[PDB]
Amino acid sequence: GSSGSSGKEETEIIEGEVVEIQIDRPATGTGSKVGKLTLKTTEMETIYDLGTKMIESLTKDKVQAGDVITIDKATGKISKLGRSFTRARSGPSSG
Repeated sequence: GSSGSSGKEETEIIEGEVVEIQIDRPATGTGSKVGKLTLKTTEMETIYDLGTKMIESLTKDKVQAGDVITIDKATGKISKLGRSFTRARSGPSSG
């Protein structure tokens, strides 16, 4: 049919370099396990709110800083990939 064009400039997935992983305890607050994850993507870091299912993923694989993990906003699940190739500016090339 006619409907349809070259677009789809919207993805429900984000992959970054696990910068920091904060975990709030039930000691005080509401109850539902809540945490804060930080990933450096696009020469910029963005904080992500972790619910109760997002944490279980960081635990099963004990995801820590330095590693590279993804985030599925569609289902709200996280997966581990390992490492990645980030392009950084240096200047003087030696090779």
